[PDB]
Amino acid sequence: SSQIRQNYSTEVEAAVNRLVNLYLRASYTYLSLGFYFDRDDVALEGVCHFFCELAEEKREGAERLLKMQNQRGGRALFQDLQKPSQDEWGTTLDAMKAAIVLEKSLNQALLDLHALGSAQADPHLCDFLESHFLDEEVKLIKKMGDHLTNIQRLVGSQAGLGEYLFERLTLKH
Amino acid sequence: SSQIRQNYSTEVEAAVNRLVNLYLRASYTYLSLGFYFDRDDVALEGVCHFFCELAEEKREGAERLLKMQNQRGGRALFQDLQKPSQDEWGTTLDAMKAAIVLEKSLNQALLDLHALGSAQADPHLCDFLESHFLDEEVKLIKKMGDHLTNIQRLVGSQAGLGEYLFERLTLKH
Amino acid sequence: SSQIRQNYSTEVEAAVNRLVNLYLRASYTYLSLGFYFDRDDVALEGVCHFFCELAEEKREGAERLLKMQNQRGGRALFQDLQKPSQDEWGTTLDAMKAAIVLEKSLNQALLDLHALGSAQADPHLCDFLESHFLDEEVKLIKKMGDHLTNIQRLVGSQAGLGEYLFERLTLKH
Amino acid sequence: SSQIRQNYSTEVEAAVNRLVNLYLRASYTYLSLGFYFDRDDVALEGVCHFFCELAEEKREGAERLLKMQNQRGGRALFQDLQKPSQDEWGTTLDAMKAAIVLEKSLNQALLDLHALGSAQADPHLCDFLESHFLDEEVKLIKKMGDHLTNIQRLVGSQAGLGEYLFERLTLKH
Ligand SMILES: [Ru+3]
Ligand SMILES: [Ru+3]
Ligand SMILES: [Ru+3]
Ligand SMILES: [Ru+3]
Ligand SMILES: [Ru+3]
Ligand SMILES: [Ru+3]
Ligand SMILES: [Ru+3]
Ligand SMILES: [Ru+3]
Repeated sequence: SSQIRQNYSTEVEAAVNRLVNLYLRASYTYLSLGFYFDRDDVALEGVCHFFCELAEEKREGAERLLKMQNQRGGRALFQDLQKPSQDEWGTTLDAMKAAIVLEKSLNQALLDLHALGSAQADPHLCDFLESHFLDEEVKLIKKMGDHLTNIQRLVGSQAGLGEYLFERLTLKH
Repeated sequence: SSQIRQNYSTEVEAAVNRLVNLYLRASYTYLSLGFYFDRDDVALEGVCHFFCELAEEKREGAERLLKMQNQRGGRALFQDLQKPSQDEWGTTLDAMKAAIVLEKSLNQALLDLHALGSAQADPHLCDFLESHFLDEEVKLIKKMGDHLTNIQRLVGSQAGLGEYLFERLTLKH
Repeated sequence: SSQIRQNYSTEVEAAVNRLVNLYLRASYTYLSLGFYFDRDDVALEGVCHFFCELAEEKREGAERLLKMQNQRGGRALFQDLQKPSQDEWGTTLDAMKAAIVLEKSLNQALLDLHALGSAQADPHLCDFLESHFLDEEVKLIKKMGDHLTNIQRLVGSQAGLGEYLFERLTLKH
Repeated sequence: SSQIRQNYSTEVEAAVNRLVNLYLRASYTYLSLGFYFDRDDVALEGVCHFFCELAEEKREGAERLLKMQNQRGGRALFQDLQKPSQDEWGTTLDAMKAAIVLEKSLNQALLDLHALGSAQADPHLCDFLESHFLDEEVKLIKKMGDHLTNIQRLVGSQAGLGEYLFERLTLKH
């Protein structure tokens, strides 16, 4: 049993474990997106790299949450990771829309956990989120939004040409 | 239209645009102070540098607010910048008092925006202010207060001599 | 009161103060252009950089004018900076046309001030403009004209694709 | 006889020779000022350095005028250099006032020669002055004005103390 736990509610402990599951689930989704874009019949290497990097970032997010859970004297509890929502992710546009949907859901979970910690007078939890997660997520969402706009600009008339150019000229490869 | 905006009230968006205007206005005030101290009949180069550096800091403050406004999916709206309150700024003492008055007003605007964001459950906004503005302003005000005290100590009997020495021995030039 | 002023008419002094206001106003316009292009639903980073750099150049222009005003024994007088003419700037093409319109107006103001200084037999003023402003403005206008031509070439049939390519392949990002 | 002279009036040639004499005369004045401040009963080394450096600058000015006179095919003609106006230069304040009087007279001579060259359609002469003399003189006069203001600020009550501090804290030594 913990000899350190202090000001760390059971409600926050449980919500941290759920947020871990949401981050790991997001990582898994991004692994599936990344490998889809590496298929021989899709073959958009910059898209593949973008999602593979997100998979790693989301995993790191989960690991930071787990580290904090132990630092506070909470107990990590793991659940199943549900498989991603799709087996094939459509076009780069479809994929980036799906990514923004996912990130908005993670952001709302962060916000919901921050509200819980504020209500429970848990300022360490609030600070931990503010310092490692909230701004990182806002910056990520802004980048995805920027990408989506450029993707959309490029569909117009000649969607294949637009998809190739976005991958070649915007995404790292 | 934004595809990213999330938990970002119209009230905060508008108050961020007003704070931008307040920061730019402060920058403009400091440009006028700086150039006043560069006049041939004033000629206090360290005072000139101190205000010119503040002009740049306030501009940077505004640009960081604008960047954040876009990161959140808000829309920057610019108003007129009102000319500074004075055309001539008196002595170094008068000027540093005017500077502290200005900074207190900016600080109160920061505090008012932080209170708004807390009431709207906007922790990213609160964190953004805490991390980039609130402490920076407290440190600045403390430095201006320190300066004012040393300026005041030096008036006593021989105000011209005191004004020269402060500029030469405290301010960078 | 100045002990240095020599061959520096009240007419030139006033026109220098107006040119300062025109340069600051141009800087402000360029700040608004820059931030428009950073919006999530516009997202043209090279365009954003181009205008942000112009904002800084115009500010520097104003500061050089103010420095000269003091060097000559004139007195800087600041007015309101009027907000930019538009809140949203349309396409890259619309924006670069607006930029060239702005620059032509600044150029005409430079030319008008040079004519004034020639009529007043103020060769230092004339030289100051020739050496720091007139050629810089001609080079800038030529660059904007070059850009506009390439933008225009690229609209043809597929305006979104053209806008993306210009930003990616011409503008620094 | 010159085989090169072109667009170089006898009037400009003569006025260039007079300006040489005015610059050398200014150099001589500054030599006398410099050595006055090196006297054992004056002993203000930073003041001595400031004037000794001006002596050298004025000499260099004359040499540049003479070089140009030959470049244009004119003939240098030298007159007597009149001794400086005073044998003893009073206080630093008296000296800096005398310096500004001298520089204003040189500036007016530059301006008068520029007006002559403009009337004679001698753009090389005009450019030569604009590029090597007019701005250099404006910057110098502004520096002397700045100094005079700081000197004046420091007299107030305790003129000896003010004179020492100016020399120690403003002037290079
Ligand atoms: Ru790959
Ligand atoms: Ru991959
Ligand atoms: Ru200065
Ligand atoms: Ru300054
Ligand atoms: Ru940008
Ligand atoms: Ru920008
Ligand atoms: Ru010496
Ligand atoms: Ru000397």
